[PDB]
Amino acid sequence: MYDAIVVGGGFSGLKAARDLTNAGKKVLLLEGGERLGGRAYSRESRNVPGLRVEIGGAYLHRKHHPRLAAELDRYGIPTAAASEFTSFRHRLGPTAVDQAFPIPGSEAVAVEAATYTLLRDAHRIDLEKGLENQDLEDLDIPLNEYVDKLDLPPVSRQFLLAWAWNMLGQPADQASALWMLQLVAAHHYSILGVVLSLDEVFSNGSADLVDAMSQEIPEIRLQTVVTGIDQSGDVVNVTVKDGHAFQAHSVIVATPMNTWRRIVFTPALPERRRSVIEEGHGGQGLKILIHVRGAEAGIECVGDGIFPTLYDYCEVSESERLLVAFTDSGSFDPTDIGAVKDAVLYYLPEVEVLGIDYHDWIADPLFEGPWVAPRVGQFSRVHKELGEPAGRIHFVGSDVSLEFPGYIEGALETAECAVNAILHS
Amino acid sequence: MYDAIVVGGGFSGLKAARDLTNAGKKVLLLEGGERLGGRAYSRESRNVPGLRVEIGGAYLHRKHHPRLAAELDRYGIPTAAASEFTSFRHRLGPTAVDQAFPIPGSEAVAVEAATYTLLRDAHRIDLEKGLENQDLEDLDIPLNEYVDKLDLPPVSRQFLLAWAWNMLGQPADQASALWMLQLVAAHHYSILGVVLSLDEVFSNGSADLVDAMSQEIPEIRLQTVVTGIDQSGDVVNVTVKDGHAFQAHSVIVATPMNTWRRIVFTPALPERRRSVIEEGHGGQGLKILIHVRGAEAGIECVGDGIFPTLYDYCEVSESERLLVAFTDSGSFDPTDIGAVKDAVLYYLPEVEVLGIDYHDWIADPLFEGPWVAPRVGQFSRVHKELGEPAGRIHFVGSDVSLEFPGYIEGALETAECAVNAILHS
Ligand SMILES: Cc1cc2nc3c(=O)[nH]c(=O)nc-3n(C[C@H](O)[C@H](O)[C@H](O)COP(=O)(O)OP(=O)(O)OC[C@H]3O[C@@H](n4cnc5c(N)ncnc54)[C@H](O)[C@@H]3O)c2cc1C
Ligand SMILES: Cc1cc2nc3c(=O)[nH]c(=O)nc-3n(C[C@H](O)[C@H](O)[C@H](O)COP(=O)(O)OP(=O)(O)OC[C@H]3O[C@@H](n4cnc5c(N)ncnc54)[C@H](O)[C@@H]3O)c2cc1C
Ligand SMILES: NCCc1c[nH]c2ccc(O)cc12
Ligand SMILES: NCCc1c[nH]c2ccc(O)cc12
Repeated sequence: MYDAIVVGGGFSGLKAARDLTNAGKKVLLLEGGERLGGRAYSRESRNVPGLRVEIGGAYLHRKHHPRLAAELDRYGIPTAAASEFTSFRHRLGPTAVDQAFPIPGSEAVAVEAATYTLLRDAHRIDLEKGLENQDLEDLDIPLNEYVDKLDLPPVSRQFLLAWAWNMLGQPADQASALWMLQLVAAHHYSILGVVLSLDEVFSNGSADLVDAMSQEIPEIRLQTVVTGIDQSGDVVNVTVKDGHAFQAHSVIVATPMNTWRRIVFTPALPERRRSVIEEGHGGQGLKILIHVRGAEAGIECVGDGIFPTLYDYCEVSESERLLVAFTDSGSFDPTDIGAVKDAVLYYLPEVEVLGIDYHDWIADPLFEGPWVAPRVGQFSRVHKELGEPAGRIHFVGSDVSLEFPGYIEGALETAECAVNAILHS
Repeated sequence: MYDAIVVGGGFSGLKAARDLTNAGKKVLLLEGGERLGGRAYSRESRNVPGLRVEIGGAYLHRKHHPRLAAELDRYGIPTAAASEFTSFRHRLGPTAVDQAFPIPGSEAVAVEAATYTLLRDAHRIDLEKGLENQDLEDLDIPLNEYVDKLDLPPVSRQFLLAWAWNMLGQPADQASALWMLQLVAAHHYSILGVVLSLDEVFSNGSADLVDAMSQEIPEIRLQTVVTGIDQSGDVVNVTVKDGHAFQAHSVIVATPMNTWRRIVFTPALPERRRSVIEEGHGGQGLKILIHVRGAEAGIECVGDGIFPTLYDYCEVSESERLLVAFTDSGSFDPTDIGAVKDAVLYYLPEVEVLGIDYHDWIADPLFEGPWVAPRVGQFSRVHKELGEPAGRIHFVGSDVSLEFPGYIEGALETAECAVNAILHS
């Protein structure tokens, strides 16, 4: 038996396991898949043999992500500027200006006013309290109705919605306005900063950091899928798909929220949590890497397309590139390459699609989801509690960060908190 | 004796006199100068024989100034676009961009945040209540300290201050932050709109409208300076510099605030008002028309100069133009043409100054002031009351508008209110 079993070897699980280990605890990390890193996933391109791509989370920003910054600095891991945008090919109507901030002067007054409203509303959110504990139900409504009430003129309206679609991985009619304001709050109460935090990448991929952290963890078992967590007795018993149980004083669940429903907890989790857990969050972020010919470097496209955003990812050769598109998986089928072509050509009619690459996060039984975004109505009923212990079982991860959900920083933040709690208990 | 004597033949006095007349009242208008219009003053250029210039207030904006819009529409008076700016020659440092909105992307986050703060603060102001009745003393502090607390980076900082200097006619250390927020409030809670309201001019000058209104006023006496207003008896007695008194049931003071102290009121005005009246407001707006050679059309310059703003006014010929500069009269001497040259050449080193033209509003005994701006501490002690009746004596004018002070619209607004009050009393 161990002092702690950690379930899940994403960044959250890795940090917790590492830190408990370094604190002198006896730790086992159980990871259900064949790799470490979780929703941080670097691997070879499907389209471009020999080329390493990030298929999940990729971007960071040092001033918004100090814990992550500290990890990079600790292991001497190199970062690079995200691809600079020098060419703008928006679809935001005839009045839009082709630069990164495409709002024209005729919309300036409207944007001023919306800026006040958005930030006023965001400033209602105290990041420590939880979205259910703050009288915020009035904001937990579909994003499209919230945005309809701002009544923005066409460019700023569509610009806002496009980025929101990108960032939440939901169409406007399914996103919650409250969660959008939560992201704004998380970025130091900045709308702009939500997008500006696409600031740096890992020079050699996220696996750099995954590997650095894992090297400090002495006991890891891959291909070990947890099916049961039973704290009915004096010591927690952790059951496993094809294997003998493991035992520990504490257990940290560092798996994705939408997988929790596939574990049998004994006794059952507190009843306030159960229906959100059963239903899962609503995130449907879909990130497509698109192999192209005929695109020049440095393109950014934002607009009203089925791809709200389409922009430069990497140079493949002198004629060839990867672009990245964001949409959602409920609205778009990535295996329909004709559809992909239509979506690309909308913005970029000179561009030939050679190929697409993506990971089906939703179909992956170890995830059942990309990054977190709540269904409408969900987080103003229960949010904070999802990330709180039940007895000796801790819940961590990006999905449950109050401070930085949906980002790697939130994985690190939640782990830090569980670690500290254990070292006192 | 009359139903009403109106003292002052600016736009306020003219409206009141006209409207009372049309309501069937017996009205006398007493104007101390040789002309009607007051701080709206079109006349021939001192520099350019044959050329008509506005030496006082010139600009309007129809959506912020509905009463003025109604006057123009009533008399069929034509307006034109203010001179469009197509060339930008700012002095806001090396990071500024040469367009009308010169803030660079690196300052965007800071501007976002300041935008929230400025508008939050402005939104404390209810325009009907008066600046003394709203618990706003904390904002009534020098503008430079208010702006120091926003802690803006260099371009947006200096851009804000320059326009504030323009608009208030005070240097930052003497302007009140509260009054700046009042202007923001007056423009539908818009910072931007303060500047955007420089939207149209009178095609043929303000005298167009002055003349139209005066034609509807049957009794006017020019060169008639009021020295005394005595409501001790049943009927008000109005004494006059070199002349027989006049009598009326009501009297409307439509002279500038800073002239009130040169009238003997009997009985004395309510004592809360008296010290502000004695001291006068702090406005020192200085508008200089500058005759130039070597300037191309469409120039706008904003910066850190002794002239915060310098921009295109009118074409004089193919080589010659008028520019307009704003500063204040405490900081700059307009009769020092060498100084003028230095101020111009700062922004525009290719430009030869031929001549300057201005009116000394401060030295003019019928004004003792350009447009209103309070001294620090003044309007959060007494503001609303300055524009309220004392007995049968009414006080009107731009200077005392709660809704649009410092503008022609406020003259019209205050008059409307006095008229209505009289027609009921
Ligand atoms: C398309 C996409 C793009 C993204 N882009 C960014 C970005 O740009 N910047 C950013 O900061 N973040 C990004 N993210 C968000 C970020 O990657 C994740 O929020 C984060 O990595 C989650 O880490 P975690 O430790 O909470 O969980 P995960 O990384 O999901 O780790 C959970 C682990 O649990 C394992 N597991 C699941 N079930 C079991 C079981 N029963 N037993 C044992 N193990 C199990 C999984 O295999 C996995 O390794 C992105 C995510 C996606 C999906
Ligand atoms: C340089 C400058 C630029 C401006 N630019 C703009 C602008 O762009 N847009 C805008 O809307 N506004 C502008 N204004 C503000 C606007 O012009 C004034 O606020 C407005 O015209 C005031 O009108 P009023 O009727 O309140 O007073 P005034 O126009 O000042 O009229 C007062 C009248 O009282 C008379 N008078 C004084 N003492 C006596 C006495 N004892 N007896 C008899 N008569 C007396 C004066 O001769 C005068 O005719 C500007 C003002 C200045 C000074
Ligand atoms: N690598 C993908 C980065 C990314 C783009 N848009 C996003 C929105 C949310 C998020 O967590 C991450 C992202
Ligand atoms: N004609 C001058 C217009 C003008 C320029 N700046 C100003 C500031 C305040 C004001 O009332 C008027 C103005």
